[PDB]
Order: sequence, then structure tokens, then C-alpha cells
Amino acid sequence: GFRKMAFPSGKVEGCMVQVTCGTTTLNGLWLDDVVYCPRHVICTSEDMLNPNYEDLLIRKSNHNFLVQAGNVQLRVIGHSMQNCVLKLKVDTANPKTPKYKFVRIQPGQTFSVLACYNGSPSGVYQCAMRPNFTIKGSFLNGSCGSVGFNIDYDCVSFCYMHHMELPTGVHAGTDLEGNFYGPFVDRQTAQAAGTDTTITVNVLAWLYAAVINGDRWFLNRFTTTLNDFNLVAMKYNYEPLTQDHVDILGPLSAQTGIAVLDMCASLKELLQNGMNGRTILGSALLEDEFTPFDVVRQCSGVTF
Amino acid sequence: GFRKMAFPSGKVEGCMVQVTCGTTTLNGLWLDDVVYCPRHVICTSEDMLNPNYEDLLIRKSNHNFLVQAGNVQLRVIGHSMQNCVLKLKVDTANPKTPKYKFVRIQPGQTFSVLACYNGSPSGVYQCAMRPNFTIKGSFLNGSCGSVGFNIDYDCVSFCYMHHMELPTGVHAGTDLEGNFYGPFVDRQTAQAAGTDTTITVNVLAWLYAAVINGDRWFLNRFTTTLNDFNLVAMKYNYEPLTQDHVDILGPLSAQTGIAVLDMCASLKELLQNGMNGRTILGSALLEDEFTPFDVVRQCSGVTF
Repeated sequence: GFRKMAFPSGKVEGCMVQVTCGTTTLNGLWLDDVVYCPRHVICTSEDMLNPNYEDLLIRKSNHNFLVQAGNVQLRVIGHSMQNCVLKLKVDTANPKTPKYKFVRIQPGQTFSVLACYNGSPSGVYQCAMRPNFTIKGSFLNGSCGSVGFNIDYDCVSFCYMHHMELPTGVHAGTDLEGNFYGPFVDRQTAQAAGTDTTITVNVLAWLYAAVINGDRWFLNRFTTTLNDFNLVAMKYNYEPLTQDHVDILGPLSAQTGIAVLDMCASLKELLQNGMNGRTILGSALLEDEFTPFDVVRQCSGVTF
Repeated sequence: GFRKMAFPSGKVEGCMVQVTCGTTTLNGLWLDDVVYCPRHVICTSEDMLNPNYEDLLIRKSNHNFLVQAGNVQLRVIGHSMQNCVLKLKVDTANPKTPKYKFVRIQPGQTFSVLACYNGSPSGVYQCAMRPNFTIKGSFLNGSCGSVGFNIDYDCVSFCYMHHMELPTGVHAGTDLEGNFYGPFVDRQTAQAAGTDTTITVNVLAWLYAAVINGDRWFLNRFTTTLNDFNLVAMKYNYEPLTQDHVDILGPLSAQTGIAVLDMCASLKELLQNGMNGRTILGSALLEDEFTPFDVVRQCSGVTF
């Protein structure tokens, strides 16, 4: 029993609204008296091929923005563009506004997605920002404006707003200041994502979770060095492990009595030899979308 | 992109409370003016070995029940035992009570769990009632009273309350009327779960999801009959497929142009020959915790 757990989504559900600008409807995020949504709400299908957002936004007035929050309708009394997000000032501050921050997460970190369609939640799931700054999400047409978040104590840290599906079926989006993660632009054009790599520090976290849960078959006698492990990681397109990464795995090393460079030697053997048809935590592949904090949080029963 | 999506958990988060009876604290569910919790809240560690619940409950008064809902404290003004659940009547009806039903689900059906500790949500995840009526949950000590649910439109259908971890590391619990799923009792004693089987109709649903998502490598020319497929299912400890199951897969057969008995022939080949180190929806094992409704719901973008 060790599952991909999402944060409780209630505090975010109270902030989701529908944003319409002419034909185009998508999702928005209502905090205080501001509604944050992808700036392409102002594009026709045709416009998306090569949009001049400054020129399109100039053609728009407040009354070209229909924001609904359930049956309630909301009065747009202001618009500005910040990077790739539109901020619609509305007359009424959201009474369900949680305590919140906006944060820009690092590649390899995880967050919960509340997938929405026409401003209504469909579901909640946990996922990782890939090292190439894409997400392998589950999103359909109309999911744009869905948000990713983390919760600490009583504060929602919003880290992602969903914009687009790449022609390769992976997902790209912004921070809540409208800055893309990775090299992407909000235009319907072919765009290259980097080579993706496996998040090595997260695989090691998940192997510690496996030990805590009684799966120990993969443990071996040996150790190694960051320098030697990283030669094998490079060969299997694993991210290089740094001392920063060893430092973050410390508490899991302490709980299990398995030194970080010792678990790395077990990972090396798994990469070189495969799993020989056995499973770890009932997976036949190595899982990289659990961080060391995620493992500690889950294994120690942290609440919000 | 096809993930295990949980229901949005907000409407359930507003109903979770802490229930203390002397030393013992666990979680409870506050609907209208009734708080539902596992009847073993009235047991000491020692009592759990061989409890006489009628005799223990008689020793208890309302003032031996401390219910907290955040900082708010709640006044217990009544107690009754229904099967394996305690109903604590409280003076104040929950202002956050959603529209709700109590339902008894069938083996193979899925639901969302809101994992709680001291009446505070930790996380939300999707899981299946196994054919042997256990759940392979992610629960720690103090998770008892956590609930499982489904959401349709605006109504929460509560189907599970978590009671216990079996000495084998799987989970058992009740419906919200306090009736165990499966042969289990709320006593700290060794208890046999059946042989578990794989939920065949859910594997077929997930193979349809795979096709919809562009994974088609596993499709073959052949067909079969329920009678012939079921001979192979019996050998691989798969649940027998009935016409009821074929009827439920109809819409997915229609969407993909792959007849149900035709997908069954592909499953047969996968069971007999393995996956030869390839993946389906990035899994190297066959997934059985997505129902046909779950696949349709996700692939068609159903909201609440």
C-alpha cells in the first residue's frame, strides 16, 4: 500500500470559474477580485496559428468577457495581460478565496492538478514537472486554465496553469505570473520538448518507500560515488545526482538505515540488469513522480 | 495521457471531524446532525483483541465522546450502534452538508478515498473494491473512519468507511450502515481474505482506453466466446466475463470499432504470451482499477 496521493482539492474547487470571450470558453482561477486565465481565451481557432496578442487584446472590451461561477455571473471591470495570462479584475472578491501563494516550481517537483471543463472540476491527480518542463497530464480539449498546486498547512501554493497539448501528446503551461515552463509559446505550431530524463532523486525516494513497505528484494551490499553513479545515469538517460539530492534523501536514509550512496548502488544494478519480471510496490517499472518530501509526507501522515 | 483520477474532494472535506472516546481518537463523518464513525472508537488497544461492543458501549456516555471540527467543538447529545458504526447525534447540523446518499458498491467498482488523520485530510486517491472485498489502500495508523465515495452531478454517494488493516497489509471496512464488505469482523484476530482475482471487465475497459489513446500494438485479428475466454481467465485467476460485462463495454466497443469478444481475444494473447517488455499506457502490467464508466467519464470529460 503506497499510492500516488493528490492534495485535497476543496480550497481550489471554490476558485474555478468559466471564462468566455466570444466563441472561446475555458477555465479561470478566481482569487480576491482577480480572475486568472490563459491569454488565448481572446483567440479564434484561426488566430492560434500566429496570434499577435497585443493587437487581439486591443479589440476586446470587458463586455467581451463572460465569467460564470456556478449559476452566479461575475462583472469584469478591468483586463490586463501579464506574460501569457490575462487578469480580469471583477467587482466581487471570491468569498471562498483560500490563503494562497504563487510559486515557480523546479523540474522534478510534483503537484496536484484539478482538471476542469467549462469551469467545473472533473477530477484531481498528482503529477511531476518533467526535467524537460512538460507534464504527462490527463487533459482533454477545454482543459486550458486548469491549475496545479501544492498545499502546506492551510496555504495553497499555485505553481501551474494548463495552456496546451503539444503535437506529441504531452502538456505545457505557465506559472500563475504567465511565464511558460520550458521553451514553449502559446501558438499552434510544432514545438520541440527536450530529451526527457528520469528524475533520479525521485526513483531513489520511491525505492526508500518500497523498503519502508517491506519490499526489500532489490537491496545489495555495494556503494558508489556521485561521480561513478552519474556515468551509469547518463547511459540510461537518468538525471545526474548532486549532493543537494543526497541531502534531501537524508531523512529516508535515517529511517531505513540504508545510506544514500548504498541505495544508488541498488539502483545501478536495477538499471544494468532490469527487474527480471519482479515488481517493486506492485510496479514493473521504476517510478519517478514521487519526491523525497512526498514519500516522507505520506509515510509520516502529514495533514493540512 | 490516461491517469487514475480521483473525484474532487471538497464536498467530503467539509464533513470530516475528529472523534475521541477516552484514549482512542479516529475520524468521523458529519452529515446533518449525525456523526458516523467506526464503533471501535470505544475500544482500548486490549479491548480490540476480543471486544463485546454491546457491553463496552453501555459503559459510555455522550461526555465520553469529544468531537472536534477544526477549532469548533461539537456537543454529542445521543449515541446508537448500527452494525459496526456508531452514530453520534450532535446538536448542530453541519452547514457544509452536501447532497448525499449511502450505497453498498459491488466488487470491482471504484471510488475515491479521502485519507484523514485526527479529522484532517491528508490526500485523495482512486481505488477499487477487490473481488475478495478488500481494498489495496494507502492508510496509516489513525486512518480509521476515512471514507470512500463517488460523485454524480452534485450528489456524494458514500460507499466505504475504513476500519482495519489485515495482518496481510490490505484494508477492510464497511458501508455507511456499518456492514462489512466481505467476511471481516472488527476484532484484532487473523482473518482470511479470499483468493483475489483480476477484474476482467476493468482490464478490457483499460485496453479500450489504450486504443483511444493511440496504443494499438496489442490488437489482434481474432474473436472468442465468453465460454472459451472464461477457460483462460480461470487459469490466470481472472474473474469470469458475463454478458452483463459485455453490455457495459458496449459504448467503448462503439467508440473504437473493436467488438467486445474481439478485445477479449487480444487479452487472451496478452495473458498467454506476456507483454514482451512493451508497455500499454506506460504500464508494464495490465491495470484493473478502471471501470468502463471511469474510462467513458474520463475520455468524454464528465464534470460535477
